[PDB]
This record gives sequence, structure tokens and C-alpha cells, in this order.
Amino acid sequence: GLGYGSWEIDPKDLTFLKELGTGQFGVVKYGKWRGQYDVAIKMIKEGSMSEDEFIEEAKVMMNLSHEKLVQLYGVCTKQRPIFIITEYMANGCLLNYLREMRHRFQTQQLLEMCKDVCEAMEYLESKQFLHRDLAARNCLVNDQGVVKVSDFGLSRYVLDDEYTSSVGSKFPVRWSPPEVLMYSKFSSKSDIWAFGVLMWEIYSLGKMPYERFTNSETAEHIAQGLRLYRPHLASEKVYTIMYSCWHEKADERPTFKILLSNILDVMDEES
Ligand SMILES: C=CC(=O)N1CCC(CNc2ncnc(N)c2-c2ccc(Oc3ccccc3)cc2)CC1
Ligand SMILES: [Cl-]
Repeated sequence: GLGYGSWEIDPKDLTFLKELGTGQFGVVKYGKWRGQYDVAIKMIKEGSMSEDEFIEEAKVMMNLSHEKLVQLYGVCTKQRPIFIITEYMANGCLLNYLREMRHRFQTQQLLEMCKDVCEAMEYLESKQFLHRDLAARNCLVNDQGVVKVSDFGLSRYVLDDEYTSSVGSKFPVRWSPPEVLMYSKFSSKSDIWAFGVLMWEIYSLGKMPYERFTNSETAEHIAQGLRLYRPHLASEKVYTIMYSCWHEKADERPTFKILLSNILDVMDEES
């Protein structure tokens, strides 16, 4: 109502119910909006974000809508810290979910996780929206086991320079193609590369990519044209798909539409 634009939520409409933990922007909570509707509430720690730029971008993000993409409901910006209000994902981050051996996943479930993410990424690609830090740690799982892509584009607004470039100690080296590590060339094809690494994370039940190497050693390995190798749970057909994401030449990597088609073909063949 009065005093709030379409991208703005009135924080007075929030009830806080459970803490979900802390990330590099600070705390995240589960709660209700206007008594009834489940939401997650990400509270942005002071000094961590380029806030005015993020708020303008939130307007764009409000217009993104896909069943496998975490939905932004709005932001609370009149106060500090500012809040990001989203759809609630009850089963938490995909990385931790994969590492819980009790799930005893079938490979058909792992392929479905890959398909969920691929659908979201195909949608983002159709909107010429880059994720810029796709990884299992960024994906979330809902109470139905569906995986959704989260934190899309958010790295653009992080002020901690340890996160923002390769020469940084917290940059996602292990999800980056050679042209990003060598020249900072981001594109649709760097999201493709990262998706391949994510498929490897899924099929490896959440192992760290290049687990015996440091980031510096990983960058060398990649630069010399070497790659991750096949997880035990991946069939040769699944491995072919993830490996196609790692062509040295960016232009030879598939699109998300093509990857989706390839994933559906394998599901059909492995059903
Ligand atoms: C391995 C990772 C890890 O330990 N965790 C647990 C803690 C942390 C919980 N966060 C959430 N937990 C449940 N549901 C949610 N919706 C969110 C959530 C809310 C808001 C978000 O912000 C954005 C969303 C989309 C665009 C941009 C911004 C992002 C996520 C993340 C994953
Ligand atoms: Cl949920």
C-alpha cells in the first residue's frame, strides 16, 4: 500500500518462526507473511552489499518466474539490515542434502535434480540472465524433493573483494572455465561450465570438485586442459553430458536447451 512499491514488502507483515543459519550476507529465517504464507527472509548484513544496485536489480528479478527457480517475493529496504523475501525451501541447500547418506539416492533421482536445475537455467538463458555463481551450495531443495536455483546473479552486489575476482581467496575457482580464470570472460558459456561441475557434484553426492587440490592447483590443472573425471554413480551417457560442458572452447559447449534435451534422452533410455 502507501509507502511501498511493487518490489517492496512491509516487514510488519512478517512473523519470524525459525533460524535457517548464517551465510556471507548474514542470517536467514523461516517465517510467515500475513499470518499464512511461508517465506524465507534473508537479512543483509550492513557493509556486505552494494545495496542501491541490488535494489534496482531486484525489480528485474521480480519478473523472473519459473517452477525450478526460487521466487523472489520482494525486498524490505526502508530499514537496516535490508531483507530479501523469497519462497521457502524446507529441505535446505542441495550441497548438504547430497551429503546426507541416509537418503540412499537412486541415480534416477540424481538425474531429476540435474533436470530441475537445467530447466531453471534454460529459463534464465531465455531471459539473457546469467547466474554467475552456479554451484550445489547455491541450489535449494523443497519439501517435495524438488531442486531450485537460488542466489541468481547475486554475486554482482557483494562488496567483499575476496569473493569478486580470481585473485580473491573466496572466488569459485572450482566452478570456473579457463577463460574466466585467465581473462575474466563471463558468458552464458561460463554458466554452462559451472552446470557441468554441478552435475558432477550431484553424481558425487556432494564431494568437493578437485578435492585433493587447492584452488591454485585446480586453476593450473584446468589450464593444462585436464578435467574432473567420471563419478562412480554416473553412467557413460550422463558423464558425456557433464563433460560436454567443459570444452576448452566456450563456443563448442552446449546451450541449456541442448543440455535439457540430452538429459531427457538419457532419462528415457535409463528409465
Ligand atoms: C549449503 C548452503 C547452506 O548451508 N544453506 C543453508 C542456509 C541458507 C538458507 N537460505 C534459504 N533457506 C531456505 N529457503 C530459502 N529460500 C533460502 C534463501 C532465501 C533467500 C535467498 O536470497 C536470494 C534468492 C534468490 C535470489 C537472490 C537471492 C537465498 C536463499 C542457504 C543454503
Ligand atoms: Cl519447501
